Amino acid sequence: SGFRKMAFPSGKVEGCMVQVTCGTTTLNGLWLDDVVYCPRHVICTSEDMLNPNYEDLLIRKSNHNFLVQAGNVQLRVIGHSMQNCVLKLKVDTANPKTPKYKFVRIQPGQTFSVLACYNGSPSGVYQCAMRPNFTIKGSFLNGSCGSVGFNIDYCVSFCYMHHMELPTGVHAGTDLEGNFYGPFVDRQTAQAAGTDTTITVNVLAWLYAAVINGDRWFLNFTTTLNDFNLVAMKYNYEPLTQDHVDILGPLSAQTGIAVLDMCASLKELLQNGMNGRTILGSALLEDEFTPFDVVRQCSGVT
Amino acid sequence: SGFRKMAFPSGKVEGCMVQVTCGTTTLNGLWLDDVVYCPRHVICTSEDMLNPNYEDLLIRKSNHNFLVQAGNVQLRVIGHSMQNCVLKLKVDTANPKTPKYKFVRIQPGQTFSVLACYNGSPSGVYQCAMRPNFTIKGSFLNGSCGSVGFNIDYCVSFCYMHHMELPTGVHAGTDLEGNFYGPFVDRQTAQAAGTDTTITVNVLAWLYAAVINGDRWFLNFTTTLNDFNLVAMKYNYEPLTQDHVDILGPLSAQTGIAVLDMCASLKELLQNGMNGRTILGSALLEDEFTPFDVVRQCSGVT
Ligand SMILES: O=C1N[C@@]2(CCc3ccccc32)C(=O)N1c1cncc2ccccc12
Ligand SMILES: O=C1N[C@@]2(CCc3ccccc32)C(=O)N1c1cncc2ccccc12
Repeated sequence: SGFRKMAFPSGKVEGCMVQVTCGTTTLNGLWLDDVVYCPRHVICTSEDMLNPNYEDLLIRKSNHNFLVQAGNVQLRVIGHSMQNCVLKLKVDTANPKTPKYKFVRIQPGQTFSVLACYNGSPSGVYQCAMRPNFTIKGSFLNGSCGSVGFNIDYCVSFCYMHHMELPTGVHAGTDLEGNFYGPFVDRQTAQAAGTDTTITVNVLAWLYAAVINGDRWFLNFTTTLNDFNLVAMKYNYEPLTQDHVDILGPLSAQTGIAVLDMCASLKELLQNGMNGRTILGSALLEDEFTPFDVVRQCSGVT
Repeated sequence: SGFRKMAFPSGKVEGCMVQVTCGTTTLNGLWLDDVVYCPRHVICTSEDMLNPNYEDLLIRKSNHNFLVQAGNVQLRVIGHSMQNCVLKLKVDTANPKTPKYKFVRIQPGQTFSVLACYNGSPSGVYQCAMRPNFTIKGSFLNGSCGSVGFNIDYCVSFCYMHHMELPTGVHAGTDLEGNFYGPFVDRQTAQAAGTDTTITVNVLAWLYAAVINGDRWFLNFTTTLNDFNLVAMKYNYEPLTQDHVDILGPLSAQTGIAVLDMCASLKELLQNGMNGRTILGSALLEDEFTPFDVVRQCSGVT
């Protein structure tokens, strides 16, 4: 029994983390085969970050201007190019620790594990979700740039590289092809995220995890997808699609509660609050577990 | 910025996880050098667990009755002994992936990372605390027995091996010398944990993490260690010692708030509740961060 915010084991990603230095700036990079991936703003001084012309700034740079360090070893840069907001530094050594991997662009609401790093060394791992407004609420200090987010599908699917913190204190970054998630650019200006919404299909997945673990005080009614969605829009919950009802099916089958019945329970929680109770140790509705996360934890995928 | 329940990177422990089989039972073991460590109840059938005589049960067993598997490799058992509630199976191969390590018995209130495993394969990692009543609120399914908890001090300090779930749904286990934490025995009977209490020094550490991250709405008064402790005992908070005030000193020095001032803020939160607000995204007072955890996260120890 029990339910925890669980991250994937991080061993496979640790052996890929290197420290990249250009000029005075040092951040983390991802070394797979003979390429090293890092945020392109490593080439920027602080004057540069107000209005960086990245092409122009990168043109002034040659291979030997990049100090890639792997542990104590120093790698040799024999090539550099800029794919979107990511720098690709080709080096002289294939990483012998390269796992099977894919690069993946995840969807808002999906979860992934983050290995937070500084100067190329891992410091901690945690689980989080891509918010509907394409930000993440992470834990990132200066020099954590280039820390990666990932899933393990038995193969490492890298989905996120950290670039920047917004004055909000929320975090933004790119996929491993350098395309930002969200409307953000790698520049030090005022950038607004959208209004955030709650991942409704994830909250329902968690209520099922709650029932699986003996927490059932919130159950009861029914409602319609259409009727439920009217309550959700009022509470800044993201609208429940039928894909979403389908994804919850196996969870429905193992608790013997129809999705639509579970939504009626949620509607009452949204309308009436929690009246001081807790669900799985939380006094709030938790939205950072996908249905796949719940099933992975509640039957032990390794 | 940002604050997350962060676990240590798990790479070093993954390369130590093996699958141990005796009879029909299969659980996880810890392979360091030429010894493999696992819960001794691996030798038990289900009839045995009501009233196991472990010496007698282990006497019927010979080395070849133990199937230790490391990945696909099968290790050769050339020795077996029982230290308290742990079995020590000596094998023919030193593990080439053995990190620098120590065995450590932690104290109630300390935190550690758990690598949850099944059949010798890692599935997830999470951070938790030894409760004052020596239980842990984990996430453990059948066959997760022998999963280990650990800290990384730059060296892996193993502090916990999981043995059993109580009807509560909370979890109990031993140090790596096989001595249970708490009053528990490895037997399937009714076993009561103590009344649980809140780790007061950890809650204060979290309020400091809250201030560090811009959440300051709860600040204000003063009070005395003696006066504060009177409020704590009423709310089932563990009493604040002067060691505890000392440990919080560096946190005090960097936020410019005296410990005793922070306690006055907490007293009012305990007495008056949170009135619907949140602190660092939580609607409850969080007690699973030590002051060392807060300092590790808020300045990036790797
Ligand atoms: O937030 C930013 N803006 C910076 C400088 C401006 C910029 C432009 C493009 C990309 C990143 C950045 C940057 O390097 N970071 C950081 C990212 N993560 C954690 C941080 C913790 C403390 C201070 C900065 C942090
Ligand atoms: O709780 C127990 N009691 C058992 C059998 C009785 C016993 C005696 C000594 C030690 C352990 C045990 C056991 O193997 N476990 C488990 C431990 N962890 C997660 C579990 C999830 C689901 C079912 C069991 C779980």
